[PDB]
Amino acid sequence: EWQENKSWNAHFTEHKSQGVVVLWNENKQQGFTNNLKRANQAFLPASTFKIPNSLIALDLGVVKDEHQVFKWDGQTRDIATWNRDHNLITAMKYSVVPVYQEFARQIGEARMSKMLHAFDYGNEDISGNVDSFWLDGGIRISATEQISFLRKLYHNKLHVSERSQRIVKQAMLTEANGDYIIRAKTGYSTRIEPKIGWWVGWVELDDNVWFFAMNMDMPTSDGLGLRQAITKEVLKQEKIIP
Amino acid sequence: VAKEWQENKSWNAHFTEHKSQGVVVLWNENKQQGFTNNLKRANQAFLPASTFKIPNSLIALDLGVVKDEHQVFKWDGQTRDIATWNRDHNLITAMKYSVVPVYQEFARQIGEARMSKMLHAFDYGNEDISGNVDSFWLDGGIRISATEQISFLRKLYHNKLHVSERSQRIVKQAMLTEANGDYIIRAKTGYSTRIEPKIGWWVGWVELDDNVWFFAMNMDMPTSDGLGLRQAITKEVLKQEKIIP
Ligand SMILES: *C(=O)[C@@H]([C@@H]1NC(C(=O)O)=C(S[C@H]2CN[C@@H](C(=O)N(C)C)C2)[C@@H]1C)[C@@H](C)O
Ligand SMILES: *C(=O)[C@@H]([C@@H]1NC(C(=O)O)=C(S[C@H]2CN[C@@H](C(=O)N(C)C)C2)[C@@H]1C)[C@@H](C)O
Ligand SMILES: [Ca+2]
Ligand SMILES: [Ca+2]
Ligand SMILES: [Ca+2]
Ligand SMILES: [Cl-]
Ligand SMILES: [Cl-]
Ligand SMILES: [Cl-]
Ligand SMILES: [Cl-]
Ligand SMILES: [Cl-]
Repeated sequence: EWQENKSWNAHFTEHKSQGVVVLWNENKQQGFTNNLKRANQAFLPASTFKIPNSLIALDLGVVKDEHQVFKWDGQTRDIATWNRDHNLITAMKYSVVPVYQEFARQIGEARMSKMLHAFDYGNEDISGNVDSFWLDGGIRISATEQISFLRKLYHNKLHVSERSQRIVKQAMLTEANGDYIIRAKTGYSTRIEPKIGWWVGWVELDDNVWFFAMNMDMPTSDGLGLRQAITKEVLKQEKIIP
Repeated sequence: VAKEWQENKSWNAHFTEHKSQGVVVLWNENKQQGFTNNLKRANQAFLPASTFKIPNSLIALDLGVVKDEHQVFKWDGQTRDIATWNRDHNLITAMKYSVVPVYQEFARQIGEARMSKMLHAFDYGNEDISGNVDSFWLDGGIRISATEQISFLRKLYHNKLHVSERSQRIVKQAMLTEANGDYIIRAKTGYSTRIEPKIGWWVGWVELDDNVWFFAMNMDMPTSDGLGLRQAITKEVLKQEKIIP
């Protein structure tokens, strides 16, 4: 059950942009989107892959808890917030790729593939380097498939411990106030065309949950704030947030 | 309190500017250092009122009275003054709207013996639950000070309480109050009205990237028109110490 609400295209038009927003009303089990075809087009997950990567790392004990310190590897990189020690909370918040590349090496090719199949995550293909396949390898996932994966995480239904799922959902916390809670992860995929930006997660209300997954063309980094802004425009229009 | 508490008396200016009287207690986790405007009141024990929802939720989860934070507790049909209470709730919304009737049923199901044993295990306040099993934190014998709230919250933060790690994680999720790009606040307000002196509480912590600041405040609350000062005075103090922008 998926309704094409093409009136949302205006929110992309207004901003000089092309993309898709997908919403899922958990209570009514109804889905909405501006573009059914792009909603099912698969892209590299890029930094949104930190969600399954964190889950696998916790379930295998590569990460013991959300306070364990991961030492900076001593390589100065362009994003300054990466050149410091991190735990799981701050590595997610600052999208610290080197920490997650190390997770993937310690998970290893065999267990990564097995768990992604267990997760039904995208096309379950990890072809490429073990520490970069979600950046420039074979894995692809659509907006609707992100939703399906996130729904399982929300319900503690993934095939990892309940504890690992609770810790990752804590690490995904982005915004909270008296009206809603957002747990989400951004992404920006540049190594292979098309360059796109991601925002995936959900909005917790008192009596319902709205899952969302959006991607949009992102020729330059100047447009990155449109990921959250366009999603919220749709969320507001649909009365989900004030 | 291994390190001696530090008294910052300039914080009283934030009480007197509102013609109010109270205490703010802060604990810098990295430095293991406590601060307060009034050491005597910091150690004065009061009824916890709604802040007791934190230990109550922990015990109910550990004993299986609450299966998880999605289990629905049906409205019992009685219409009460606070409109948000007249509806079904789960643990998240019962904490958010401080739905007393839900927590009175938690306490009844826990029962006197297990409730006493658990609060002695937590070393919660004066550990005294004399009174009605479903009202002793409103009008019975239990008392806790602001510094004792800090000690209890610090154990909860570190998962050191004598309940399952899972119960502690769930309650910390339910305490979520505020989150933005700078900080996260997990906290619980309280308003004690059945027994004098009427007082307001705000207890919790601020999570930063690299540190956690625990806080506990209470203040005299002769009328409900001062209730916003629980959060506002605490945030003034947090800002003066450059903890939040
Ligand atoms: C993840 O796709 C990439 C990583 N994450 C990311 C983003 O999701 O936008 C960036 S942008 C950079 C500027 N602020 C930081 C951030 O976490 N946000 C914008 C939310 C990081 C960066 C390219 C990774 C594959 O490089
Ligand atoms: C718990 O102390 C009482 C409950 N909690 C509470 C409060 O701490 O504020 C109130 S005040 C009432 C008006 N606004 C709502 C609120 O909870 N907040 C502003 C946070 C509810 C209420 C008296 C319980 C013992 O009655
Ligand atoms: Ca599959
Ligand atoms: Ca003030
Ligand atoms: Ca003094
Ligand atoms: Cl990544
Ligand atoms: Cl399912
Ligand atoms: Cl568990
Ligand atoms: Cl949380
Ligand atoms: Cl209560």
